[PDB]
Amino acid sequence: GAMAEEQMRLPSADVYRFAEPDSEENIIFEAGIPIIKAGTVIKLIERLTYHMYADPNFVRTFLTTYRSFCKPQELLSLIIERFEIPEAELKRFRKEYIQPVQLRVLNVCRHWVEHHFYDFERDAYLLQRMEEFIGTVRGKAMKKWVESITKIIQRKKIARDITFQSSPPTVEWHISRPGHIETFDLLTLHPIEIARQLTLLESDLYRAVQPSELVGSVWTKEDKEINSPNLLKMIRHTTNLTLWFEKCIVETENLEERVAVVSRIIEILQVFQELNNFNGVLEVVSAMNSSPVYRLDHTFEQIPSRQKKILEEAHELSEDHYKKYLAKLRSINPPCVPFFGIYLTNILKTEEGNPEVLKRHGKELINFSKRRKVAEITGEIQQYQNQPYCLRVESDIKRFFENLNPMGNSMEKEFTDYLFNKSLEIEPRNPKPLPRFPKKYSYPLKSPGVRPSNP
Ligand SMILES: COC1=C(OC)Cc2c(nc(C)nc2N[C@H](C)c2ccc(-c3ccccc3CO)s2)C1
Repeated sequence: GAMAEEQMRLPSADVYRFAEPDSEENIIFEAGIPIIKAGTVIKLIERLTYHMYADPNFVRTFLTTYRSFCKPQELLSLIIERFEIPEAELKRFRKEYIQPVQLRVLNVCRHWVEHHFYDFERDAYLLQRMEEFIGTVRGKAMKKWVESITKIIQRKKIARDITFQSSPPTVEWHISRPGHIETFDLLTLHPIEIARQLTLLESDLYRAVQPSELVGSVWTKEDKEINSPNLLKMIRHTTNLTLWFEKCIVETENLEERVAVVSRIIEILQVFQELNNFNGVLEVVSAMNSSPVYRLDHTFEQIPSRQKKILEEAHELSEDHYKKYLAKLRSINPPCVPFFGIYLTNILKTEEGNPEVLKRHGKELINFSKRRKVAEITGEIQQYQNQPYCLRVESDIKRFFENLNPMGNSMEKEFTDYLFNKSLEIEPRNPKPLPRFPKKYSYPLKSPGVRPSNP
């Protein structure tokens, strides 16, 4: 009948793999555009280039997350296989099936090269594969798609190899003067300017992270450096700044000097708060909560009450699954640098909390809802990625913070053991006595404060 007339108009299974019937054994949906829960890769590709309607949500999310279940080489071949459909009925079949599916495939190619060129930048063979495919396309409406895609391939070819709206404030200095990079340090640089330069650095690092770097826990795999470079730069910066804060504290063995170091780092946090760099606030909080620093009760004692409160209120941002942090983040306007660590925590819970596959009628379907959920979290990341700061770069201070290496030649575990042993040395556990230590700093320790220029 008329049901068979639709299917028999389409190609049979012996000549074409992307036209088998929709069923409980190959595809599952969660009225309008149906949201695909799970399915085999063949059925996911079919829906990615479906003839009845455009699915821009599915295209975006598929291309962001497909590497967790399908290689780029495998994907390119499957969309070419979808494209090469075997041929009044012929004229209607060309009208309603061949032309729209071929239009949808090229839209996927256009999206792929525009938004995920790094695949083609990684694999040289994948690019010349993609260009050869687009080269062999002859059609009426198909010509401007070929020009539009090859336009973008040229834009990314040249891309392979700052302006302010308002007047940015004066770069502030303290002990170290412009150019004297050998004297640059925590207490010698201006605290305001340390916060500004770290925020600019972290903002740039936040903005460079792409969605695919976070999918499938690929930053903790054998192939992490090419799959997740910007992500790894962000994580490593945080590691290096946090351990550097801890090192500055615990290697200051004189109590009164250590109090000054801690107080200065609290001031850096205060300026991060003014800038809405929440990444920076929680790096300071992490450093202050770490095993070596948190146990220094004698250092805590001499911190002014108002600074104590600032740290205590900053910690409380993290309590109850970051409730107050999330409310603070929604309440502010740009520019900001969101706390990056929460996205990794929630992505890991989603990855670990949902299975790779779903069984239905004794066959393993790919869990696409798992990928979309991860992609929804990366969507939140992206909405804070176009927020430039009205702040002037200082190249020497930037370079200093970009090249932090507190661990030196040590391993992380080894260095954090050293930090804790150093903590025990400077403030021994009770009932052992507290020894006095000599001063290490020859310059004045009084801070210049966090109020900028223009009295
Ligand atoms: C549940 O356990 C809690 C924590 O675990 C580590 C931390 C924490 C908790 N409640 C609050 C309000 N604030 C906390 N941390 C903030 C950031 C800090 C206040 C002061 C700090 C400090 C700094 C330098 C030297 C010494 C100390 C402290 O002896 S660190 C509760």
